[PDB]
Amino acid sequence: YMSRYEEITQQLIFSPKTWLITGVAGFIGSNLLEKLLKLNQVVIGLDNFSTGHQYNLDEVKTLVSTEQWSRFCFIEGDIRDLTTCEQVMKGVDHVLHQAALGSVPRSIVDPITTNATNITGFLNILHAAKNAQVQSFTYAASSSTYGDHPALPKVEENIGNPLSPYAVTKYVNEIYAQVYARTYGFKTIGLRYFNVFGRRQDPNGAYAAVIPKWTAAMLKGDDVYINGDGETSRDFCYIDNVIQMNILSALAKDSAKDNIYNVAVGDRTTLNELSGYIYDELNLIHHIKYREFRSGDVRASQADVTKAIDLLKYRPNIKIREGLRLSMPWYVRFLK
Amino acid sequence: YMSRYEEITQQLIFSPKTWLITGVAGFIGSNLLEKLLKLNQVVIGLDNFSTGHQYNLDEVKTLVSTEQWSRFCFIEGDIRDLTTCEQVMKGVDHVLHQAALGSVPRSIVDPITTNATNITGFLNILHAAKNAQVQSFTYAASSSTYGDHPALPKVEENIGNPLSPYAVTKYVNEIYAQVYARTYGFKTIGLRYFNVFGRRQDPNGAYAAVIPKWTAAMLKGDDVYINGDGETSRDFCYIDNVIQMNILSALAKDSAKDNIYNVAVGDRTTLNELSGYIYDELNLIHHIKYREFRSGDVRASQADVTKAIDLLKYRPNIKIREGLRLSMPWYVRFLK
Ligand SMILES: NC(=O)c1ccc[n+]([C@@H]2O[C@H](COP(=O)([O-])OP(=O)(O)OC[C@H]3O[C@@H](n4cnc5c(N)ncnc54)[C@H](O)[C@@H]3O)[C@@H](O)[C@H]2O)c1
Ligand SMILES: NC(=O)c1ccc[n+]([C@@H]2O[C@H](COP(=O)([O-])OP(=O)(O)OC[C@H]3O[C@@H](n4cnc5c(N)ncnc54)[C@H](O)[C@@H]3O)[C@@H](O)[C@H]2O)c1
Ligand SMILES: CC(=O)N[C@H]1[C@@H](OP(=O)(O)OP(=O)(O)OC[C@H]2O[C@@H](n3ccc(=O)[nH]c3=O)[C@H](O)[C@@H]2O)O[C@H](CO)[C@H](O)[C@@H]1O
Ligand SMILES: CC(=O)N[C@H]1[C@@H](OP(=O)(O)OP(=O)(O)OC[C@H]2O[C@@H](n3ccc(=O)[nH]c3=O)[C@H](O)[C@@H]2O)O[C@H](CO)[C@H](O)[C@@H]1O
Repeated sequence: YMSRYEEITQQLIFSPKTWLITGVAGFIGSNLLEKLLKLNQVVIGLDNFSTGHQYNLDEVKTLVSTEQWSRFCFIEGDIRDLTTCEQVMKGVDHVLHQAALGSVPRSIVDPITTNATNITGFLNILHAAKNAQVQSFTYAASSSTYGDHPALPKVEENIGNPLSPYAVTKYVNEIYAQVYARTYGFKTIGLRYFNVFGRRQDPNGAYAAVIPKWTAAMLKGDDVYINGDGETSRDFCYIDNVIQMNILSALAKDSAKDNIYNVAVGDRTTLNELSGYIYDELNLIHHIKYREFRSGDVRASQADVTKAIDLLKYRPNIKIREGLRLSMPWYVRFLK
Repeated sequence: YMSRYEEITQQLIFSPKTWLITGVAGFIGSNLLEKLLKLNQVVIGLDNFSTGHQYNLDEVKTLVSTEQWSRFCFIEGDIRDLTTCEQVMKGVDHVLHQAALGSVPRSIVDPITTNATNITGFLNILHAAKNAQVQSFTYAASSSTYGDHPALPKVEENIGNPLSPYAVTKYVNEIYAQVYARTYGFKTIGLRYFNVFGRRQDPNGAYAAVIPKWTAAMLKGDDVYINGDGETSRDFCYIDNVIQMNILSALAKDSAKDNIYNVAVGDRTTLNELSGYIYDELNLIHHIKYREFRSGDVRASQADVTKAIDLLKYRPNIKIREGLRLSMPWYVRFLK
């Protein structure tokens, strides 16, 4: 069990608060929405359906009662517009800021669009929240922020030079957050996600992350490409661990705020092994090419999550094999 | 003698190039305009007359030949618009990016707009230049990036935490720049100015810099305010030194690109001493109160300019007293 997490969720049910989820129509945002409505929370969602999907909201609506669903207010809109951000902040207690453009390659082909959404939009949401004086502000940061820094495992204090325009944006979020605390006293929590996966992670289009991409390729019978030697490694973190950290963060005591936390499992998996993992799990459910390293790619990534453990009482409970067993049926269904 | 600068300038005159100056109606941009046209360069100018002035363009036109002036194309427009940045990039060899909203206090009261001009506009200009395959790209960075770092003097590798949104913006300009060399092989020079002063630094405005502010204050018999105990200390940099460094950076040897340079004189003057220096200097042309420290003001600032002296053959020629001597009659002219 996850017990400070199980305490808090109980508390939420007994006295529901008002949550803003930006990027509510995406992977992590729709999983947050699914958990929060199942706890009877009031939830304001904001999304421009850029990379998200109206069908992600349709699926969540099939997972909760009509009464629970009636507590969700959705605004179609864009974090780049400050007014929009001020409007959705009205009466919000806790901010979970997930809206961003992901993908390192997307950011290399088009750094401008990546900047607008991840810096302008990020600062817009942050400033509006500062001004509405919400109770908490938790935002999606990134393991890419570790950069060319070689030390292993990854510890919050120790970062490198960013390796791509995407990594620049997610780092700038931490800097803006820390200057906002210093200048205004508005104390936030940044969450350095490491390679999140699970249900509703988009398998389509050029920018799919490796798990839904390879899972889909193997189901279709498409080539599976490993960019590089395949010893590149990641801390693959199943969605429920991320859902836990967001909620622990929103209800954190003040002293644990103005802090950055690695969100992961402490494990290390190469693309070669992963490929074995995806194939094996899929196969119990029933039904490869090497090429160049990808540009601006981080080489080795393994979180040290002692800090989240000690300070937020995080329990990292689902590891990659189990996470994948939980994920694959959603994929098989979704794709056929 | 500024021997390398001399030789670089003889190169330009025999083989004129096309330059873009953003921020060209402003203090530093109009001073770069003056020199470059004096070298018979072709110059494209961009400005939105936010902090800049048409009267600065009017003065430059009195200072250069008609033949020289004919090679200046002024375009009013805004670096926040990409299409505009792409347009003025056409046939550009050397990029001098000065357009931004300065002032630390302005960034604390309006972090949104500063971000747009100073992060969005900066990325817009940098991306257009990469795309147009210009020969060089030199941009205005800031000594405010040293932040809370205690060590004196300031050397480029050692910075601390930014104290203002403004410092965040200039620091992000450096990170984007280094990510462009890494990702696109597009090599930039970032210049961290330390408190530049000279002809055409604006004395009017709630955000006027200390030297034009105090000069105007003293001439009107108005109150001179010290924000602090007066022991706040700076490396005050007369404008010609900055002009020398932009020109040396634009024709830098390749190995000296993808680098950040302090741009000062290496001296240290407290606010208490400056007030006496201005007064004495003014007093030869014949005509204090303490309040609170200013929020997120850097305490103490002295540049180590060894890396410029070494890598670029920068030769700073004008220190504070002489630079005040040269500037004082400009201000008497302006305000009369
Ligand atoms: N998936 C991961 O491994 C991972 C890793 C590190 C960081 N992150 C970060 O997690 C956050 C969410 O990622 P995700 O995996 O859920 O991606 P996603 O693309 O599935 O979700 C992003 C959501 O934000 C929305 N969005 C984008 N720009 C917007 C804008 N300008 N206005 C309003 N909505 C906008 C998209 O429509 C989408 O619904 C992002 O901040 C991302 O950088 C994810
Ligand atoms: N004053 C200093 O000592 C110092 C120190 C470090 C960095 N800098 C930087 O030096 C550069 C120039 O500063 P300055 O002292 O010349 O200030 P300034 O305000 O006199 O000049 C800046 C110019 O940029 C123009 N501008 C601003 N935003 C624009 C936009 N969106 N579109 C088009 N034009 C725009 C303004 O109209 C102005 O003419 C800036 O990057 C500033 O941040 C200055
Ligand atoms: C360690 C790190 O920086 N992680 C960040 C980075 O994820 P990654 O860029 O690491 O996410 P990803 O799933 O896109 O790639 C993982 C790895 O698998 C490789 N690959 C991918 C597809 C393929 O067909 N074949 C293949 O080999 C890819 O080159 C990379 O080495 O960006 C994400 C947002 O987008 C998150 O911010 C992550 O925190
Ligand atoms: C050390 C530092 O970070 N310098 C940067 C900072 O300059 P500064 O903000 O230091 O420039 P400034 O002239 O505005 O301020 C100079 C100093 O004088 C003080 N003061 C100012 C006005 C007054 O009426 N009385 C008074 O005492 C002020 O509080 C500060 O301590 O920002 C600039 C852009 O805006 C440049 O980036 C400089 O590189």
